[PDB]
Amino acid sequence: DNQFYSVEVGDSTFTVLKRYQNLKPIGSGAQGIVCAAYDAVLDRNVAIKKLSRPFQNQTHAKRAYRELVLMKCVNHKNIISLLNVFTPQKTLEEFQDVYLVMELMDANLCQVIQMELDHERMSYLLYQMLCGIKHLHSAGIIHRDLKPSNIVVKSDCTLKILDFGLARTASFMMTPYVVTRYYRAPEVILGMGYKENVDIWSVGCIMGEMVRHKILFPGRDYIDQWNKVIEQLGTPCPEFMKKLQPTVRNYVENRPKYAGLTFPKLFPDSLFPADSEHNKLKASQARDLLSKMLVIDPAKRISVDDALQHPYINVWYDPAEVEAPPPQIKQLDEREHTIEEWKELIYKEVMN
Ligand SMILES: CCCCCCn1c(=S)[nH]c2c1c(=O)[nH]c(=O)n2C
Repeated sequence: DNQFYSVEVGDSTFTVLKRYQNLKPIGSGAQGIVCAAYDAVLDRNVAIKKLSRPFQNQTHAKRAYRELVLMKCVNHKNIISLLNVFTPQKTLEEFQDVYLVMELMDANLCQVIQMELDHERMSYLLYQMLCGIKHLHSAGIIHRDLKPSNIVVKSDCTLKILDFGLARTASFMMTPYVVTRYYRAPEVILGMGYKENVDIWSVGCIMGEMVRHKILFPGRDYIDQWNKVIEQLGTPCPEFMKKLQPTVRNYVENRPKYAGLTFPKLFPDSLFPADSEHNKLKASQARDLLSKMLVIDPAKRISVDDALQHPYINVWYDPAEVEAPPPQIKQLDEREHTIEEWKELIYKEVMN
């Protein structure tokens, strides 16, 4: 009668509490493998993520720890919530793996992106991304890495963000897995200091992908990515370069120039539901919002608050969803530690 049992998924051994049944692999993420399971105590399905030796390096260890603390203390319909945490190992020395148990949704945004959504749905998804982001922002968490693979949806269009983004500071990782850059803001690509609206860029990139069914700026590296950006939106006016460091500013002011394209050209009428008057008016509103989110210079880019006040989005506005009490966060939450120290930190958190 041990409280745990073991089953194979690919080359993984999941060792989980006996309550969780019928493990099925649904994903091979970044820090871990993810499984769907039935939880016999709660009487519902759930997602279970195995973190392997998350203390292996500092990037894994910071993400895991940040994940743990933030997920324990954020409670919001639009950020995935933690049902349960555990390790099968019994002491600090045998300690190896962390399992997070979370509510199970039906799909991620990547699958949604390959379908044609009506405006009521697309706008609802977007409204919900903005709510979740606003909530993070109100606890001083700026995400910096929204991407459709860390967003998930249910069949009834409810949506939740999976992760809490980048760690403020940051670095190297021995991996076969390459990290996705396509939704990262100009200020992050050019390392120039960011604010809250850094997450609006990512949103606009996702909305733009939703409409076009094609990653907007699919670069192999940050160089390529910046080219794909200026090709379309055009070279940022002088005022924005003035804000860059002369070292990178040099590089930027030295690319081929682009007048760059107009929003009707970037996102043509054909891409939108536009047969009834409702839909023509919505399309117009959709394109208006994109043109304010996909703005290179964050001084000119729309904010989360304004984008929630936007016509396309405003319809769903609920002050319960939008002005929810901020999470209370641990303080040094951009800290440096040896691997032995990270193991301690994480273990203590898994055990409370
Ligand atoms: C048979 C249902 C497939 C739904 C997959 C959605 N999904 C993905 S993908 N990853 C996660 C989820 C999820 O719902 N909850 C989570 O905690 N994570 C990590």
